[PDB]
Amino acid sequence: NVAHGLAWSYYIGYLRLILPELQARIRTYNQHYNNLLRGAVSQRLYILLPLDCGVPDNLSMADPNIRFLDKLPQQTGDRAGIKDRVYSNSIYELLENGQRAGTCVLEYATPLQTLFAMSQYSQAGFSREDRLEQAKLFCRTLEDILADASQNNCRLIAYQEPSLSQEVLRHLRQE
Amino acid sequence: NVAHGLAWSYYIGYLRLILPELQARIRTYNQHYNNLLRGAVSQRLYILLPLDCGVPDNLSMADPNIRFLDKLPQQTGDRAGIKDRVYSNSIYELLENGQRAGTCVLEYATPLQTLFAMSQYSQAGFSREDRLEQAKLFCRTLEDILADASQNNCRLIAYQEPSLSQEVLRHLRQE
Ligand SMILES: Nc1ncnc2c1ncn2[C@@H]1O[C@@H]2COP(=O)(O)O[C@@H]3[C@H](F)[C@@H](COP(=O)(O)O[C@H]2[C@H]1F)C[C@H]3n1cnc2c(=O)[nH]cnc21
Repeated sequence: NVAHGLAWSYYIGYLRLILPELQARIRTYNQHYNNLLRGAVSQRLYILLPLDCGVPDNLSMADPNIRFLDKLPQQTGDRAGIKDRVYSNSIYELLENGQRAGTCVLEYATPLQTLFAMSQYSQAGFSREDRLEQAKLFCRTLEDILADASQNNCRLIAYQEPSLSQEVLRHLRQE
Repeated sequence: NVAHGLAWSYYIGYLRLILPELQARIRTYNQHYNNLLRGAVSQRLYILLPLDCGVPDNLSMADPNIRFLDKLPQQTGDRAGIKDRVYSNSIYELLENGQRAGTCVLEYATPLQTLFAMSQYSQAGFSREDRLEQAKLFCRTLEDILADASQNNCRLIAYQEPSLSQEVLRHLRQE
């Protein structure tokens, strides 16, 4: 349904174009930019997928143990008539007991914001109960696309709320 | 169907966020940046909608009478966890008889590229004959959204090929 189009839009528009050349940007930050004494940013992009489609624009305000650190070197590309459309990513540190536990490239999945707004607009004909299924369908289709296509550059983090920093840390430790 | 989700994604993700503050950027270029002797960039964003979903990334190569001139001051905003996600636009001149006939902010509609790629991917389950209807449906839904919501900042340019520069000029002269 709606999520299926959004999922393919996510892969074709964003993931297919920045994942193949994301590792080099992380290398460039770690070697040439990252502080000489602060470890290394992980090699994988971690994507948050709140199934309730609550996607705040500020990750740091969504968890005090998460806070912005730096940005990777931005990726530019001529896209659909725009000269040097800029694809940017933000590096975040994760705090356990007040000490930096992990640093990675972390962001939410924007199409989930699109689903949430459509449920809020009268003309979209989208319901709140419809949204929760589309949120799940969006992740499934995204998983199917990434299964058979770059690889090992993207880890999906889905969660439903009855610590987000502990949730993300939990994924970093597994690899 | 698929286009309906893409159309609302286009409005919620891009148009709702740059159209309200596009006029000021055009003012800033025209006054502080644009060459003292080259006229004024038009106040409206013109969006190309090729119904065949052929969207080249280089506008200039799609018509020799169209060629890149400059970029507007980029718009930045914290979006879905990304700090200072950059929304950029490119200014183009239109050539009639080899003399500059018009200058405006021109770009293609990216979701049409997404539709085209889905028709090319086996897992998307999207057909070429399906695409042509979805391309038309995408424009209709986009027209419906813009009808009852900013306003007079965006002109849609749809066309089917049996001069793109003459086609765009035709729209500038009407206002
Ligand atoms: N700056 C801009 N210039 C020109 N057009 C733009 C811009 N911004 C948005 N649009 C248009 O608006 C819709 C909705 O996009 P939204 O933001 O909802 O998310 C999009 C979609 F899910 C899909 C892109 O597919 P596309 O067909 O391009 O659709 C877009 C496009 F038509 C992936 C995702 N995505 C794209 N880029 C980034 C990024 O840098 N970070 C994080 N996610 C990103």
